[PDB]
Amino acid sequence: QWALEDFEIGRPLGKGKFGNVYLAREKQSKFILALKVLFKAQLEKAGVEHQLRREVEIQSHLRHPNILRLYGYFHDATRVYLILEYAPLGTVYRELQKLSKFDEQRTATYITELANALSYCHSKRVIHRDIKPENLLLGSAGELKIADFGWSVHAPSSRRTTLAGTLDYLPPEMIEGRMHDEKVDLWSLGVLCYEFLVGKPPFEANTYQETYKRISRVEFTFPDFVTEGARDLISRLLKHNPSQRPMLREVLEHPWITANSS
Ligand SMILES: Cc1c(C(=O)NS(=O)(=O)N(C)C)cc(-c2ccc(Cl)c(Oc3ccccn3)c2)c2cc[nH]c12
Ligand SMILES: Nc1ncnc2c1ncn2[C@@H]1O[C@H](COP(=O)(O)OP(=O)(O)O)[C@@H](O)[C@H]1O
Ligand SMILES: O=C(O)[C@@H]1CCCC[C@H]1C(=O)O
Ligand SMILES: [Mg+2]
Ligand SMILES: [Mg+2]
Repeated sequence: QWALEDFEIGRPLGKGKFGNVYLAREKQSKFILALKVLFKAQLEKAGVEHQLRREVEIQSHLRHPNILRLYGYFHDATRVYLILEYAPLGTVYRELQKLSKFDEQRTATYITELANALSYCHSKRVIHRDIKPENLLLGSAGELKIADFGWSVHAPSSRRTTLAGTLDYLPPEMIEGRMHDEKVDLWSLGVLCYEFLVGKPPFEANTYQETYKRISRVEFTFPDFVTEGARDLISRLLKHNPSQRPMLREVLEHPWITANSS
């Protein structure tokens, strides 16, 4: 049982859809953590209060060094608070802005961590569905940590999400409003692997219009510097038909992953 009086609030770590994430310290233990704050009014208007308990319940029951931890949760008159593990090295998103693109070693490494964390999520039939650089956080040793379980659900699901932010990571099945499996996360893995190497996602467009078309048609191209091995893994992953998409063990054992991964 927790309350806001139990914490000292620091600076904002980042901005959320329904609030903001703050750096904080628990007074009793001196424990540093991140407090994800969600406004009740905003959540009510979206009718997503049910999905919040779902994000809460799913994340709370996951233990993995490559998965952001959820210590607890509490609420008051106006807000719902999520006591998260603090990731000191920020988002993968911020890293990509800095470096423009990652090398094959860095990419394969992040992909390995994603795949481990993902395979483990899928073992509980848990699908993330919001895999993207802003939701991939970095630990003290620079280890990839999956976060933002806001749109997570148990597999299979037919649930429709509050439209995009960027439609860029969603598979055609989710976009078409069709039923989806753990395959959604595999598609996202292909999008992420491409973005890390190229600096931008494979179906990126100026409009939601063009993006939907491109995702639907699976219409993307590789720049010349992309290695043949990277092309194979990405190509294997971006299958329109979910069944075609490989398992995580195949991904984890891919020669390119094994050659440049750590
Ligand atoms: C209006 C309201 C309440 C609320 O007032 N609850 S209560 O006081 O009346 N009533 C006793 C459950 C509660 C929530 C809510 C929705 C989801 C979560 Cl996870 C939440 O946080 C916790 C944490 C620990 C135990 C239970 N819930 C709170 C939301 C989300 C949007 N509007 C809300
Ligand atoms: N544990 C954390 N450590 C560090 N930064 C965090 C942490 N959790 C969130 N952030 C920052 O706050 C942003 C929003 O948090 P997130 O859980 O992804 O919210 P939302 O569901 O609103 O998108 C993140 O993308 C990141 O920039
Ligand atoms: O944690 C949140 O801000 C939200 C809870 C309700 C579902 C959507 C979710 C999100 O945008 O990640
Ligand atoms: Mg997010
Ligand atoms: Mg979210």
